[PDB]
Amino acid sequence: VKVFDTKEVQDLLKAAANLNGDAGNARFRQIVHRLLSDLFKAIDDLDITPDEVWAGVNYLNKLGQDGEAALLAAGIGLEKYLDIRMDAADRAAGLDGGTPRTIEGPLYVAGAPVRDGVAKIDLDDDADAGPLVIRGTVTGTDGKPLAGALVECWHANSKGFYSHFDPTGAQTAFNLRGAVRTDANGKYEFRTLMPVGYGCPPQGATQQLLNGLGRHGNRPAHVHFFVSGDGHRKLTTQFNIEGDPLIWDDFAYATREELIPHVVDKTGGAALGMKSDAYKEIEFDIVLTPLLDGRDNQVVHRPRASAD
Amino acid sequence: SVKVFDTKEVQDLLKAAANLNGDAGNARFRQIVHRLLSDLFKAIDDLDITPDEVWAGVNYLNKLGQDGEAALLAAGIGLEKYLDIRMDAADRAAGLDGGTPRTIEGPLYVAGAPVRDGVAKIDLDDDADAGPLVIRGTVTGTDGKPLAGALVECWHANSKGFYSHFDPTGAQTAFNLRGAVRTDANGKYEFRTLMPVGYGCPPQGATQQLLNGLGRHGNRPAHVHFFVSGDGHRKLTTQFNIEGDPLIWDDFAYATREELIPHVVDKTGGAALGMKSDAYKEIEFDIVLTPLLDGRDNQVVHRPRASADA
Ligand SMILES: O=C1CC(Cl)=C(Cl)C[C@H]1O
Ligand SMILES: O=C1CC(Cl)=C(Cl)C[C@H]1O
Ligand SMILES: [Ca+2]
Ligand SMILES: [Ca+2]
Ligand SMILES: [Ca+2]
Ligand SMILES: [Ca+2]
Ligand SMILES: [Ca+2]
Ligand SMILES: [Ca+2]
Ligand SMILES: [Fe+3]
Ligand SMILES: [Fe+3]
Repeated sequence: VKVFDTKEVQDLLKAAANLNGDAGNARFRQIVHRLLSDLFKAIDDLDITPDEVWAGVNYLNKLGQDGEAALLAAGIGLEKYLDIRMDAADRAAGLDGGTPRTIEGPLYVAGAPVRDGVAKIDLDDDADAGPLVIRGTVTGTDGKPLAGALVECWHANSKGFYSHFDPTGAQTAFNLRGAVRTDANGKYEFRTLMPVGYGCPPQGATQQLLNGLGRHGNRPAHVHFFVSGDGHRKLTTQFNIEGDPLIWDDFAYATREELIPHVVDKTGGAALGMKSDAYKEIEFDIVLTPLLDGRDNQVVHRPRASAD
Repeated sequence: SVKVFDTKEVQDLLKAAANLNGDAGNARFRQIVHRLLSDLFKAIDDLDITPDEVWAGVNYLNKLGQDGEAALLAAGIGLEKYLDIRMDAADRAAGLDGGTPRTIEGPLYVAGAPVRDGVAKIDLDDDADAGPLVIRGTVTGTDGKPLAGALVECWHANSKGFYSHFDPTGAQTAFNLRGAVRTDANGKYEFRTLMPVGYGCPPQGATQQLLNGLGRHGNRPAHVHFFVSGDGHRKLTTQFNIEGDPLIWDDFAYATREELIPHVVDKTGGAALGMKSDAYKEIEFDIVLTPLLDGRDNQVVHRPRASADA
């Protein structure tokens, strides 16, 4: 049967969204009416059964009980889609030359201590991860180095786990998480260990949905960044570790070809405080976009974990 | 505002995310996911929904599930009623619209209540503020003949608006105000209970947070829930509302039906029936069940339901 176009259904949608209500949050009512209307039409069009609907309702309970709604947002492409719309806006405005954005993901932790120029961020021993230096120069789109810019990174350990989100046991606070203010020449450096990519929690709601679609829930090895500086927009980006077999099969659709730097083998590690003489080095330079009339039209406010 | 939805990049992303071009799998599930995601992406594009707005919605979904309230929200934004509208329309088209009208189940059924023959007393806990109530009727098929041994199940709230197994102020006795009766040889059932009071959504929970955002209340009028089943017939999900409740036509779950507001009668003689006062109220609520078409019930609903041991 098809009922969506009937007066009874359209009146129910108007009442459920309180479109005819006293002055209120008009924007919220507009969004709720649109999403509810679309859901009702999809149920009608695809003949979605009550059993199927209640299975979707039950899934929403599990999704939130697991705390995984933002992980699902990445896994079904919604987080990438937000980047697509931001990129389209920048393109229409004539912007080029900045380091490409990519997704934040759900695992930022606020409050990491800020160091000048260089930070050692591996606080916990990890025998299976080799030492890694990440270094680079931050500039603006005019090519000039940005001094005092804030470069933040976070990444996983050799088991694919992040501090504050490790199910096998608590890591030291801010393990593999750090913030550096660039030096006078725009330079930043992190001394860390090499990340390994991971999968979604195997019994969690995100992987349950992915299993139902026939999809894996894995990401290639990567390092996250936030980069900010006076006169410039905040950049959310990442880089992928070259050579990872999942680099073009990320379940969160986040890989970009300009964000895959070369990995160089180096010696002299002990004088840098690394745990072995031989280590890997990645040079990741970063270009920030200036503000427009003092405004950052793309910084994102969302719930984020914190720690002391 | 940009418009990207109808670009190859976005359509390719939707196909990958729902795995449309994947190896053999659950095509139906992939079809539903692709449709829901596509509509969501189009709505974000059409209404210029900002990342901050999207992450607030994602955060709400986390709170909804953490509260265990997705089924309460399904009732509150009309989705549960909408499923009834579609079932009613299918019944009308098939000629299976001759029985007592359906209405929503709601999320508070509990399996395992004790069953009695003919008559059941289901108020196990005292409730000084609720007066005694007899609910009785006859179960027939659409041809009018009584159905013997049909199962009539009842559940409802106490005077504070709380159900057993879902009372936040303290545990009720298992299956307080929950019972089942097997009809007698002439189709009769009777419940002896206490009068329910209507209630509201948990005030701090996700459902009321969203309703507050819309400017709506989260209250229901007083009512009694029923399942009725019997061999050879479809399972009926229905309710009745208590006459005179001011919320009767302003139910936050849109479940009231004019056919399901029975006359309440004042009676005396309660003590002889095991009621706590001489005066009591009686509601007659007859049930007409539809015979199975082709031996199968194609409107019965399987959903997660609580259960308990008596
Ligand atoms: O750190 C990460 C963990 C998860 Cl689940 C996503 Cl979705 C992104 C990735 O960067
Ligand atoms: O028992 C009830 C409680 C809630 Cl929340 C709904 Cl939605 C329906 C009503 O029958
Ligand atoms: Ca340029
Ligand atoms: Ca240490
Ligand atoms: Ca450990
Ligand atoms: Ca549409
Ligand atoms: Ca008693
Ligand atoms: Ca007794
Ligand atoms: Fe990550
Ligand atoms: Fe109820």
